[PDB]
Amino acid sequence: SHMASMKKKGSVVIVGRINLSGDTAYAQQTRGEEGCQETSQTGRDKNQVEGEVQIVSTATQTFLATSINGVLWTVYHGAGTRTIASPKGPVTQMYTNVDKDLVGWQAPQGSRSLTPCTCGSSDLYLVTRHADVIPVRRRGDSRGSLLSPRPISYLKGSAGGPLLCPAGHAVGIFRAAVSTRGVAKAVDFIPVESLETTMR
Ligand SMILES: [Zn+2]
Repeated sequence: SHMASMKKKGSVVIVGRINLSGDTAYAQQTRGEEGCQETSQTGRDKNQVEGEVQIVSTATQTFLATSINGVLWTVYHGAGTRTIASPKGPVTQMYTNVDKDLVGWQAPQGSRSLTPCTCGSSDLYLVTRHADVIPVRRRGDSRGSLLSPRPISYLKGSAGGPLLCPAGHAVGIFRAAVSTRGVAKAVDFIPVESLETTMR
């Protein structure tokens, strides 16, 4: 029948991480293609999570997700209303705000959260899905300009990753880049204060 053939969106699946806990930033893959697809449909992810920044996938996109204050956050435009796969099965979103382009799930067992920035610094660092650390000058609440031009393609799939202050604390969640002729000049991000307001 038409109803009995209706498919369900899978879960978001954690497929790697950006390791920032050492002296070197680098990407790690923890699941390959077949395993990602299976885990998406069951919603059951056996892998132990570690770290603050996850690399996540849906069937159509790969992007990032960042743990701050006990919630793993990402962009709505990547995750939609999807559950995330976990050891206990699919986990429903704790927070969803399309107007902020923000979703959040309870942070997975084994993950750690970044500490929100208290130092007020306007010199930020964007962490990409390829573990590139890109200096960004903050221009106000939710914006920053790149210190050096990069092609907009270098930032593809980094939505949901962190903007960190010089100390490595969280200032915000990367959402979108502004470009001209394919060259990224500025970023838009969801500030940590806005996450906290969502939580309150
Ligand atoms: Zn700071």
